Amino acid sequence: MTRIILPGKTIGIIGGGQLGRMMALAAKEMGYKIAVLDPTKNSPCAQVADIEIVASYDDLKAIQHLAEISDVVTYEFENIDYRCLQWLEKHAYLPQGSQLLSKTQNRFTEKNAIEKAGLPVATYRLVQNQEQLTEAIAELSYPSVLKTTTGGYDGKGQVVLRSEADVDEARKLANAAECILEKWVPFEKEVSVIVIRSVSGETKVFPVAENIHVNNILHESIVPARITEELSQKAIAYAKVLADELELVGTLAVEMFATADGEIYINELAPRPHNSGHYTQDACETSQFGQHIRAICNLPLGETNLLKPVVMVNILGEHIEGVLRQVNRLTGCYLHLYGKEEAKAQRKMGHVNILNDNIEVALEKAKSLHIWDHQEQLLE
Amino acid sequence: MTRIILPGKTIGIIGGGQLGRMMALAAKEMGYKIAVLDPTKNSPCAQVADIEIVASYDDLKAIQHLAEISDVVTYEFENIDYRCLQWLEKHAYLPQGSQLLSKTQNRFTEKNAIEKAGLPVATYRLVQNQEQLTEAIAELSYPSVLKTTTGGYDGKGQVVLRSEADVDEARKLANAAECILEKWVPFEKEVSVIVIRSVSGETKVFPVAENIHVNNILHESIVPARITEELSQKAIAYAKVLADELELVGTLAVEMFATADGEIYINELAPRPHNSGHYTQDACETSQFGQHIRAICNLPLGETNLLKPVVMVNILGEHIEGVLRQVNRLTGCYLHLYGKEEAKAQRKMGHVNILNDNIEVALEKAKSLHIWDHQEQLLE
Ligand SMILES: Nc1ncnc2c1ncn2[C@@H]1O[C@H](COP(=O)(O)OP(=O)(O)OP(=O)(O)O)[C@@H](O)[C@H]1O
Ligand SMILES: Nc1ncnc2c1ncn2[C@@H]1O[C@H](COP(=O)(O)OP(=O)(O)OP(=O)(O)O)[C@@H](O)[C@H]1O
Ligand SMILES: Nc1ncnc2c1ncn2[C@@H]1O[C@H](COP(=O)(O)OP(=O)(O)OP(=O)(O)O)[C@@H](O)[C@H]1O
Ligand SMILES: Nc1ncnc2c1ncn2[C@@H]1O[C@H](COP(=O)(O)OP(=O)(O)OP(=O)(O)O)[C@@H](O)[C@H]1O
Ligand SMILES: [Ca+2]
Ligand SMILES: [Ca+2]
Ligand SMILES: [Ca+2]
Ligand SMILES: [Ca+2]
Ligand SMILES: [Ca+2]
Repeated sequence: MTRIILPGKTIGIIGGGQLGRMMALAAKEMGYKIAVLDPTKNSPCAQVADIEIVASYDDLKAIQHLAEISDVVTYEFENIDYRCLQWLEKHAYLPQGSQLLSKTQNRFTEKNAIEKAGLPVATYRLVQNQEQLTEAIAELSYPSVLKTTTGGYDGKGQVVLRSEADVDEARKLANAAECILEKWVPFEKEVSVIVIRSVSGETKVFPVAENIHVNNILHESIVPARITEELSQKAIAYAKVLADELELVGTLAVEMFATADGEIYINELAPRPHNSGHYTQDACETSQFGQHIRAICNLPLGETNLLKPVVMVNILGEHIEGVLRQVNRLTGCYLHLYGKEEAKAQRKMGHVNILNDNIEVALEKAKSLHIWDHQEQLLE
Repeated sequence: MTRIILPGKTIGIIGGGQLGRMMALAAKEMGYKIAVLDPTKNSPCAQVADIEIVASYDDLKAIQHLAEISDVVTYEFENIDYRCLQWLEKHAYLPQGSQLLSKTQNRFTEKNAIEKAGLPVATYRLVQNQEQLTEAIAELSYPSVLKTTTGGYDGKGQVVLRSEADVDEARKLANAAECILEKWVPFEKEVSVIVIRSVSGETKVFPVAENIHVNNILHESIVPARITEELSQKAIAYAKVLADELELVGTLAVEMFATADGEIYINELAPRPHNSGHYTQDACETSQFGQHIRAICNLPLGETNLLKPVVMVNILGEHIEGVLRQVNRLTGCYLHLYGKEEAKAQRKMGHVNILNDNIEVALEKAKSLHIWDHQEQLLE
C-alpha cells in the first residue's frame, strides 16, 4: 500500500515492556502520540505513553479499545490469540498482519516456513508421542536437542541428548508437550541480523551482531560480529530472502548459527525489535526502534550504517547495584534503563552500549568495570 | 562537587518547550523521571514528562512545588523570572546556578563577561536615550545594529543602520527599551560551538557548526563547518575559555562571526541546549540533550565525535504542511517534530537532520525537497 500514518497520529502498542518503551521514545521524537495496553499499571512503556490501558492481552474488549483510539497498531507481546489477531487485521490498522506471527509462534511451523523460503536450518523432526521421539533419535542420532514447539524461552522446555542416558529426560518432556527434535549444530558463533521492511516494501538490513548468552540470557552483542566476510555476507543475504519470502512488514530479528567452515543455519525468528539489536540505538545511523516506527507508518526507512563498533551489555537485576556504584567509570558507555519498578535477579533492567573504534577495547571495558563478574566466570 | 544524581531520580525542568522535551527524552532513555513547569497545558515537554505543573514562571509556590518533587532542577526557558533561581539554588539543587543566566539575559552584561574573559566582540555602546544613540552613531558609524539589551530572540528588537536613513526606525526602538549599538561585522560565515561542563568540571566540546539565518531565524546548521582547521581550532579554544571563565555547569552555546582575515567575534551566549546543536541528535556520538543531562547529574560525559556529516534544517510553521505532504521524499532525513498544537508562520515546529557522507549532497537534498523555497529565494 501507499497508506501513510503521519506524525501527530497515535501509535498503539500491545505490550508495555522495554521494547514498547523504546518504540514509544523513538516515535515521540517524530511527533507521534502513543497508546499502550499492558496487564500491569506503570509499565516501562506506560511511563512514556500518552494513554495507558490496563488489561489482559486476551481481553478482546480492551484490544478493541486500544485499536479504536489508535491510527496504527503494533505489538511487542507476540502471544496474541487468533480471535484478537483476526479482529485487529480486519477492523483496525495492523500493517504487520497475522501471518508472520502465526509462523514464528511454533518452532515446527517456523522451521517449515524457513525451508519453504529456501533457507537452511538444522535437520529436525516433529515429536508428538513417544514413538515419534524414538524414530527421531534413530534418524538424527546423537547429539540432538528436543524443544517444545510452543511456550519455550530462556532454554526452558529443552533437553539436549548426548547419549541414551539422556533419553529418560527427553521422554519426560515429550510426555508433557508437543516437541521438535533438532540435530545438534556444532557452530563457532551465534549471530543475528535485524531486517526491516516497510508497508510499501522498502527494505533495510542492519549489520551482523555476535551474541553471547550466559545462563540462557543474552549477556553481550558484539558489532561487527567477529566472523569472516563469507559468513557476514551470507547472514545478510539470508535475512533479506527471509524478509522477502515472508512478506515482512515491520521488524524481523533473525538468529543464526555460524560454523567454522562458513555455514549459516537459521535458528529462530522474532517478528519485533529484539535484544540483540539494542546496539543500534547508539552505534547505527537509525535504531531498530526508529526503523520499526517508520516501517509500520510507511515512512522512508533510515540508513543502517554502523557508525562505530559497539558492545552491548545487558543489565539484569543482579547488576543494577554495580552499575549505579560504578557510574563515574562509565566513560564511552551509553546507559539505557527501562524504568522497571522492581529488580529481580534475572530481569532485564537495562543495557549499556560501549562504543569504541576497537571491539577488544570495548570488551575489555566491560571486564574492567567488574559488574558482570558472574557472567565472566560462567564463560570461563 | 562530587554530588551525583543517579538514574531513577526525578529531573525538574522549568520551561516546557522543545528544548525541555528533548532533554526529557534523553533523560528517559537513562531511566530518569521528569517533572515540568510550563504556563500552558499540554506543552511539548509535558507530553513526555511524568509530572506536569501548569503555572507562571514567577509563581513561587509552583516553583516550590517543582523543587519538592525533583532531585535536581534545570531550566530551559532562557527568559526565566530570576530571583526564582536564587530561591532554587539556596533551597533546592540547581547545579547550573543563577549567575551565568543573569549575565546572558542582558546583552550589555553579556558583552562585559566576554571581554573580561579576554575574547573579541563587536564594538558596542550602551544606549538609554536619544542623546546616547546620537553619540553612539557618531562613534561607531555605519553599518551598525541597534539591539534591545533584554528580550531579543528571532531578531526581534533590532534595527540595522546601513545609512542615516535608518536612524528614524532606530530612534523609535531606543525610546521603547534600553539598547546597545554595535558595529556590523561583515563576516564570511557564522559558526557556533556547544560546550558542555559537568558538576565535577569535565569539559567536552562539540564540532563547530556553520549556521545560516534567514529573517534572523536559523535555517540551516552545517557540520563540519566549511572552514579552515585553524578557525575550527580557534573557535573550540574560545569555547573552552568561556566555559572556564564563566564557571559553566551544564550547556553553553557560543555564536560566533568569522571574517575573511580569520578573526572571530563572539556574537552571543546561550546557557542551554541550542537550536544550532540539534544536529547532535543524529550525527554525534552523544546529543547535546544527553550531554546536558549528564552534565547536571554529574555522570561521565559522552564523546562528541561527529559520526557522519549533517545538515540540520529548521521546520517552522510555514514549513509543516510541506513536510507532511513531502514525507515520502525524506530518505536520508531524520525528522524531529515537537508536538506543538498550534502552528504559527515563524514558530519552530521541528527540524530535520539530513545525513550524508558528502555535505554538498545533503545541502542539495534540502533544496530538491522544495520545502524551504521561501528561505532559498531570500538567500540569493
Ligand atoms: N540445533 C542446535 N544445535 C546446537 N545448539 C543449539 C541448537 N538449538 C539450540 N541450541 C542452543 O540452545 C540455546 C537456546 O535455544 P533457542 O535458540 O531455542 O533459544 P530459547 O530456548 O528460545 O531461549 P531464548 O529465550 O534465549 O531465545 C541456543 O542459544 C543454542 O546455543
Ligand atoms: N515467557 C515468555 N515467553 C515468550 N515471550 C516472552 C516471555 N516473557 C517475555 N516475553 C517477551 O520477550 C520480549 C522481550 O525479549 P527480550 O529482550 O527479553 O529477549 P529477546 O529479545 O527474545 O532476545 P533473546 O532471543 O536473547 O531472548 C517481549 O516481547 C516480551 O513480551
Ligand atoms: N510472549 C509472551 N508469551 C507468554 N507470556 C508472556 C509473554 N510476554 C510476557 N509474558 C508474561 O508476562 C510476564 C512479564 O513479562 P516480561 O517477562 O516481558 O517482563 P519482565 O520485566 O521480564 O518481568 P518478569 O521478570 O517478572 O518476568 C512474564 O513473566 C511472562 O509470564
Ligand atoms: N553586529 C553584527 N554584525 C553582523 N551581523 C549581525 C550582528 N548582530 C547580529 N547579526 C545578524 O543577525 C542575527 C541575529 O542576531 P542575534 O543573534 O543578536 O539575534 P537574537 O534574536 O538575539 O538571536 P536568537 O534568536 O538566537 O536569540 C545573527 O545571527 C547575525 O546573522
Ligand atoms: Ca527463543
Ligand atoms: Ca529470552
Ligand atoms: Ca533467541
Ligand atoms: Ca538572543
Ligand atoms: Ca542568535
